Formats: sequence, C-alpha cells, structure tokens
Amino acid sequence: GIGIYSPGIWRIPHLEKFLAQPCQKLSLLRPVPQEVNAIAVWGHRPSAAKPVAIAKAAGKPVIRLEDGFVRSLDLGVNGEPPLSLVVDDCGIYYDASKPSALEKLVQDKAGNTALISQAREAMHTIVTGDMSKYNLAPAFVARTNIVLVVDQTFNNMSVTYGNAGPHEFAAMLEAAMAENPQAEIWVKVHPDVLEGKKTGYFADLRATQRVRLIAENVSPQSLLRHVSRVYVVTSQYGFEALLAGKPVTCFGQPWYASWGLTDDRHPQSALLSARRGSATLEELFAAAYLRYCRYIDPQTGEVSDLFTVLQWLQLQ
Ligand SMILES: Nc1ccn([C@@H]2O[C@H](COP(=O)(O)O)[C@@H](O)[C@H]2O)c(=O)n1
Ligand SMILES: O=C(O)[C@@]1(O)C[C@@H](O)[C@@H](O)[C@@H]([C@H](O)CO)O1
Ligand SMILES: [Cl-]
Repeated sequence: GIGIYSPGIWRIPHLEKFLAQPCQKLSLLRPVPQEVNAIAVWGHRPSAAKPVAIAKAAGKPVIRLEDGFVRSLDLGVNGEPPLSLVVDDCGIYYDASKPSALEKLVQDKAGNTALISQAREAMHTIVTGDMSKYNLAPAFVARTNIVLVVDQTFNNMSVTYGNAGPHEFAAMLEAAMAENPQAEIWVKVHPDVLEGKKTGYFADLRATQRVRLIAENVSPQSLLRHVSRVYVVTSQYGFEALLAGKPVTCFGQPWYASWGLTDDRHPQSALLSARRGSATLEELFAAAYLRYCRYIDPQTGEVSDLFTVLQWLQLQ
C-alpha cells in the first residue's frame, strides 16, 4: 500500500519487515496509483522533494523514514544495513518546525508509562553495556573537570532542520569555554568524519592546552563516564548523555530538547517548549527507543524488538 520512489530505500534489506505493510516501487514518470495509500521517503534527502509534491497533489500522505537510534555495528556510511528504522507519518524527529510522530508519542504519557519497566531495563543495558547508535568503537581509556563538546557531520539534516548551522557550533564552544573557566574542554569528532566520509564543524579548530581534540572513535557511554557536563547542537549524543546522568546544554533544537530536561539555548526554545510541554527521561526513552523505532532480528530479518537487537549487538 506504500509507494516508494527511492531505489536506496527500495534496497534496504528486510525493508518490508520494518514497514509492516506491503510496499511497491513507483516511478516519477507516471501517476501515483490509487492503490497507494501513502508515499514513503528518506527524511528530507533531496530525493524526497519531488515525491512529496506528487503526494500532495494527489492527496496522499507522506511517510518519512530514518535510521533508528540503535542502528547497527558499523556505520551507515560504510554500507552496513540498518537493524532499526523510524517510521514517521507526521514529520521527522529532527525537524523542530512542527510536531513529529515522535513528539506526539512523547506527549502520550499513558502509553509511555505502560513501558517503564522495559525502558528501565533497556536504559541500564545501554549505559552499563556501553551501547549506542553505532557499536564498533572501543571503550575509552586515559583532569577530572571535563566539559564535552560534541561535533557533528557538516550539513547533517538534524542540524539544518533543528534550526542550527555553523553559527550554533561556534557559539556552543565559546559558551563551553566561557561558562567553565577552569574546566578542560574536550571536542569529540563524529565517527563519520573519522571515517573520512564527512567533515566537521570544527574542521579548522586550533587546539590549545585547555581545548583538547578527541579524534578517536570511542564508545559514548565509556567516554561519558569521565565528563562533568555536555554541550551539543543537535547530536543524539545529547540524549545519550542524559542517559549517563550528565547535564546537557543544547544550542540547536533536537528531538529531546525543550521537554524540561536540557539547558536549552536556542532563541526559539521557549516557543518549542510551549508546544512540547514536559516529559520525564523514561517517557522520552520509551517513546523514542521502544515505540518510534522498529527493529528486525539480525540473524533472520524477521520483525523483532530493541532487546533482541541490543543482545545481538553486545557480543561484538
Ligand atoms: N561527536 C560525536 C557525534 C556522534 N557520535 C556517534 O554518532 C551517533 C549519532 O550521533 P549524531 O546525531 O551526531 O549523528 C551517536 O549515538 C554516537 O554513537 C560520536 O561518537 N561522537
Ligand atoms: O535512501 C537512503 O537514504 C539510503 O539509501 C542512503 C543512506 O540514507 C543510507 O543510510 C541507506 C541505509 O541503507 C539506511 O540506513 O539509506
Ligand atoms: Cl523484555
């Protein structure tokens, strides 16, 4: 029932197990069939624009896909298939300009309360089992007052649609340095940049004695254990820091900002917080990791759950 134009999407292994619905390939060169009840695209990739306009003009709704928050062993830039996808029938999680399906799941508190025991169980497995979106980095080993500043991939869609850009990165690091005069500043490069497939926002940062550059691929939770507080623009690292029990200052508008849990600096923070309301950490985790994300079994490709994928990711 769902039409897909993107060959890249069409090509995702076990895609049909993620969508839980029949899917069919559509061509831009002919009308959308009436049978199609929705059109699915990848986030806001440039390829999504033409299918979005088509769907609008035929009155069909758009579904936006993206990788899950526990995705795979190696990076997507290296061609590793995903073990989790998100499926968003309202917007997409990283677009702060309007509600996403994730935002409405967070606000459905009753539905998150029903999952609190699974959420606590999975949260513990992630923090003490040292898990993250990617899971091939080795644990970190090595002053005690450390401020973590998180770099990202240049022009990533979670920055642009989270109302940020190069300025918020410069402002983030100047704020980190100025608000913690005696702390040591640690700038973590994104693994895609370390893989040489992307560039960072601090490409031309000059390191000092107080500003140390961490250009090593290390697992988030292990590095977080040595940090006092975290500064982000929009990175998923920010939510993982909250799971580690660390304070988080946000300079863009990611999916986990403006719920009452983060020190939000974006100029439109008050507007977004008014729309979102309040939420607990466990509500956010249940909504995002258990309800918004879908999983497949890594050995069979059949529909699965977070716990099965966490288990299979942990022995490697
Ligand atoms: N500076 C950074 C930024 C991201 N990452 C990794 O990349 C994942 C995704 O983060 P992004 O939203 O920044 O793409 C994180 O969960 C984390 O595993 C990292 O290890 N160091
Ligand atoms: O259409 C896509 O977006 C694509 O083919 C390219 C990348 O998004 C890449 O992540 C790929 C993965 O197979 C999905 O994670 O999907
Ligand atoms: Cl369980």
